[PDB]
Amino acid sequence: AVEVEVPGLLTDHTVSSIGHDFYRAFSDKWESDYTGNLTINERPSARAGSWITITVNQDVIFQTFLFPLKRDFEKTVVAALIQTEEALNRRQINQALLSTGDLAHDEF
Repeated sequence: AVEVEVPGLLTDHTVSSIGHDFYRAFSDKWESDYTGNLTINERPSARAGSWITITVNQDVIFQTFLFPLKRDFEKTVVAALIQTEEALNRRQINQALLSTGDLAHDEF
């Protein structure tokens, strides 16, 4: 490896009783092979909870719905970590993993 967590721009652009905690819960388990230039946005919608939308620099790559009465929040946080890199895995990480250390965990 010989690498350090130097880059990053995770901002608490979140204003919901669940979406404010998604910021902290995501960043507590966040890890990445790319430059890590991502931020977390939410839209509060009292019909159901919050929309969560993660953006890399200025571009959306993953988004999902959070619910405050349900217990999926932890699972939805952990799943957003994988789904954030799965957007970038065919954009740019594809050349890095092909050049040295192809995948062997979950192809399809």
